[PDB]
Amino acid sequence: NCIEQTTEWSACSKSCGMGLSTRVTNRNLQCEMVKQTRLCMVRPCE
Amino acid sequence: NCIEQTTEWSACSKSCGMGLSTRVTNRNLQCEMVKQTRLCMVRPCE
Ligand SMILES: [Cl-]
Ligand SMILES: [Cl-]
Ligand SMILES: [Cl-]
Ligand SMILES: [Cl-]
Ligand SMILES: [Cl-]
Ligand SMILES: [Cl-]
Ligand code: NA
Ligand code: NA
Ligand code: NA
Repeated sequence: NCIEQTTEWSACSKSCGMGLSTRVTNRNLQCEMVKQTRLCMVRPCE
Repeated sequence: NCIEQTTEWSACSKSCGMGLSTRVTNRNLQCEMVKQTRLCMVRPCE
């Protein structure tokens, strides 16, 4: 069967500049785990 | 010297189910080309 699984969006992968925030989810018709990523920036690098 | 460049979102990497669509952009403080990715679904699979 299918049991829903979605993680929280991660902290930004980099402490300065552009990094990624990542989660995983099976919220799709095949109920398979996939990754999602979004750009993030905590602060600019000096 | 920075010339803005953002490509078109690509066709979905898979013909059914969850695939990925990608583009590249330098819209960031370093003016560096970075990839962006998004889940896509053309149609459900069998
Ligand atoms: Cl569930
Ligand atoms: Cl979250
Ligand atoms: Cl993004
Ligand atoms: Cl586009
Ligand atoms: Cl996505
Ligand atoms: Cl599907
Ligand atoms: Na749940
Ligand atoms: Na959850
Ligand atoms: Na992404």
